[PDB]
Amino acid sequence: DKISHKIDIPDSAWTIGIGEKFKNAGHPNVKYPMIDDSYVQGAPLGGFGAGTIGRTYNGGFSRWHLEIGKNKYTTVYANQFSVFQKVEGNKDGVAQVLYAGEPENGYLSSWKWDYPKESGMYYALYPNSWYTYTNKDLPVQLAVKQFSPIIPYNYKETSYPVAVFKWTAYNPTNKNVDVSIMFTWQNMIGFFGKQVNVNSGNFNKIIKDKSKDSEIVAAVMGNISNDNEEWNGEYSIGVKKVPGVDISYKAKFVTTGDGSDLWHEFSKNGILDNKDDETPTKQDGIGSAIAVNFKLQPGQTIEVPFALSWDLPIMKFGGGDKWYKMYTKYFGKNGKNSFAILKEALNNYQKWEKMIDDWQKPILSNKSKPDWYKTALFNELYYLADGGTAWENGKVGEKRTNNMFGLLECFDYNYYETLDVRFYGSFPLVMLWPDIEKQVMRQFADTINVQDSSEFKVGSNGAMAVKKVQGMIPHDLGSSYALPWIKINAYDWQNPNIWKDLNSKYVLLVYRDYVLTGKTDKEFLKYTWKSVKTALDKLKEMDKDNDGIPDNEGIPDQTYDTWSMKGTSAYCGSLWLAALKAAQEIGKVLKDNEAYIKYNEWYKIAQQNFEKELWNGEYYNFDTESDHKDSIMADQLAGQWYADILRLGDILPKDHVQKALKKIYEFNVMKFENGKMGAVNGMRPDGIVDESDIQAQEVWTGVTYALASFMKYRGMTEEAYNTAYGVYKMTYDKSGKGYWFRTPEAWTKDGNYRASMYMRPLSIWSMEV
Ligand SMILES: OC[C@H]1NC[C@H](O)[C@@H](O)[C@@H]1O
Ligand SMILES: [Ca+2]
Repeated sequence: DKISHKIDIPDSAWTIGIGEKFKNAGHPNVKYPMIDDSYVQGAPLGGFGAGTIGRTYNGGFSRWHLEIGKNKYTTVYANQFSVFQKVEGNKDGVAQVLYAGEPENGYLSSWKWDYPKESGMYYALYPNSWYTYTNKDLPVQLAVKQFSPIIPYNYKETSYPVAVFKWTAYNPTNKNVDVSIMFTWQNMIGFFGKQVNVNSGNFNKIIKDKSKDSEIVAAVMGNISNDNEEWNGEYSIGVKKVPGVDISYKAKFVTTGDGSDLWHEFSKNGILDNKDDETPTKQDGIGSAIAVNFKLQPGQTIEVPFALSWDLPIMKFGGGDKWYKMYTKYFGKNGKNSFAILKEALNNYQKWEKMIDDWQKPILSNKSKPDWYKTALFNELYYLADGGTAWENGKVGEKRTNNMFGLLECFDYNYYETLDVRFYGSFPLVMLWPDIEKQVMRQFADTINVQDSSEFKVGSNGAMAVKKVQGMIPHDLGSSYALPWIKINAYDWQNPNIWKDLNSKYVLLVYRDYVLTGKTDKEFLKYTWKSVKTALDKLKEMDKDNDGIPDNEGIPDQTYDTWSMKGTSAYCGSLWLAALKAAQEIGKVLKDNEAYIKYNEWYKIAQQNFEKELWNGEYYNFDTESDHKDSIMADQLAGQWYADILRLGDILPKDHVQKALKKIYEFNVMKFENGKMGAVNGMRPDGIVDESDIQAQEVWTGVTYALASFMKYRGMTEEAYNTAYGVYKMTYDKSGKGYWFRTPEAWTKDGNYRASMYMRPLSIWSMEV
């Protein structure tokens, strides 16, 4: 490996061998079918709301999130990089697809598949990833850096449906070597969204953009139809000429044949026929190819950029609504702009790389932080792009000031912006894209007084309940299978209109977003104030026994939606205390004296009773009335965690908080599989896991990172990082369960999981407040 030093991969990149088998992989631990796409994953490509494409560590374009809100794992075999090399003085060269696998059927049988093991590495530090190719039969070593311009405080390039592939090639040998790199791509119009005739009308064209000191050559893969539908648009691949390289192309090869129409050309001398052909297809799948060819002398290096774009301007949800995607603001809505997007990337990728370096540098250059922590911090962000992210620029056939946004809870539980989860998972948005975060919160503010008296069947017990009650914050802003932003509360396992955490979490999120954006946005506080007061006043009505605290009803009436709470719980009770303190402060800022006094009075009463009811001398009891009310809950002081972040001071005595956190570390972490797997949710005082519900026996990745944050800002530094390390280990390490780029909600002690690709572990960014 002499290519590593010609490129700059950070030491904190996650790494794996190309073609590496992983033996320890976890699987779902639930009864009903659950997504399990295997451990063959990678960092995704694509901006926010663009649809993303997961290219795996084996090189395949395999995890397709282009249909917004859906996860489709299938390798499109035509989509590849391939290499040809010939040593000067030899009769024949060698050609190889850079994919550690082969097709399942006979399509593309002529291509050279099965890139060998032990011949290259994959590296990832989101939004960047890299492949190195160090193969004994390829004298010239290659590497590629691939990325999309995901940039904090940037709402433009961050939205783009584009990826850059910056290749580096180096000849360490003493002979001249002829080298070609070829990008192939299937015309994927009709891959989703088209009910019949899926390839019909697909056609490919070549664009040659020649200016001074510039040549880009690109294939545009589209359809003859000008229909404005979800399935229609264009894909483009292309390359920018650099000194010392020639470009060749093939506009049309058949993907549903043996591939030899293309491969016979490439495998001979690495040079394609330059045959244009715009003839549309009927049944056959078609693709395009763009190649570069160059000669490397001994010791010579060359860099060449390729790119990929996709202009699919319309997203459609299962309820019928069609929206334009955010990037259309910048490139247009007609679905004929893939070349413009590609050209922007090819002409500006060097600036984008520097912008990414500029935002990663503060963390990467802090040598007090271990590299494993940096691996997790950056790579967990894959979810902001990969979480079915929807970001609208208008409803089809209708202009407003804002662009509504939503991130899925996950794909198995297909709900946008689940609020009890975003309480944990929204940290990267407030920290790094605060204009999105505030937009999401204003969306919630607007729903507070919505009433929908239609009824749904509650899944957990079969009872009928009202869909949306006035004054109760919704669980979610809909499902991609139905109508995101329009039909809220798609969740039906429990009735969220009686949850005891949603209204308080809402208030806490509002105040968080003011505090973490500099305490300057009074306008955001003004927009949300009525909803905040309404939320607290409605939750106060759920105090059945006049202790000043909402009562859990002996059912799962909060985020732990199979774990029953009864009476005053540490979790919902501490959230309530913190939300009251936050509202007091907002009242002061907005000069609403009567709100300040009222919430101050509720706070003093609730605080005294919480302490009396739950403090046991060592920690806060789980609750006041449950069968295992003395269980040690990992999240028992969630309200105090948030109060620390919001700078609201002590809601509970410092001594008791410290005692409680030390107990959690000593028990829920250290007596759970040696502290190597995170904090288990519930532990009995005798040091064995609480078995009253599956959720008590689970480690929640997002809860655990949040607890690590809580510990860190309370000065328990070793405990904080040791607690977080188990999550990192299980997710990324060789000794883990193979969850890289699909961090789940939960695992049990056997390491098996529930709900891969989950929003909650984005809470790791609360460790960087
Ligand atoms: O895993 C628990 C999780 N299930 C799915 C629900 O949408 C969410 O509110 C809850 O926290
Ligand atoms: Ca009460």
